[PDB]
Amino acid sequence: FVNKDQIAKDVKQFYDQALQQAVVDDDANNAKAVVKTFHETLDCCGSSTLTALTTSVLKNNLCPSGSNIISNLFKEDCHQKIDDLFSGKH
Amino acid sequence: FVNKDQIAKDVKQFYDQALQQAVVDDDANNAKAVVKTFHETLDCCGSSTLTALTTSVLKNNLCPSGSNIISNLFKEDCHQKIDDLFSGKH
Repeated sequence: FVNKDQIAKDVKQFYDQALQQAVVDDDANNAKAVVKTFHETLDCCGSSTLTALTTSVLKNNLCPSGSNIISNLFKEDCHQKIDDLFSGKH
Repeated sequence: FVNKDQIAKDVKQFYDQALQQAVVDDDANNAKAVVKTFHETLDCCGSSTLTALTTSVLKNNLCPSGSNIISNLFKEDCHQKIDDLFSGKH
């Protein structure tokens, strides 16, 4: 068995760490490539509306190839889209 | 540092489980839904492991097309895609 709520938290935490590492002392490319991948796949750019916004302003590269800024204001954030994926509500 | 491998292993299992469930419609429990989402989000259909379960879902229209070569011609499996998500690959 595998717990649905639990595994959403696991993935969510996992993305947080990489976002957190990808935004600071970059040069990683690693946490940066997982962040870009998470962002293109789930169509989001922050653990929250605030961080997505921020991120789009300070580090646009990490956001979906064609996302914008304003959009990040209204479009769901990665944490929502992760829950959506685990409850098959996409 | 929630373990990348370990998380990736759990998401595989979680997908397998939804998989072992969208086959028996009886209270589909969005198991079908969960499957469909993973399939559209990660762009995959089933696993090389689990060939039977795969044949079943594909036949039950849980791996929709809409293109050409992937469009249900050359699948790509969810365990690989999931691995790719957690490694910032594709």
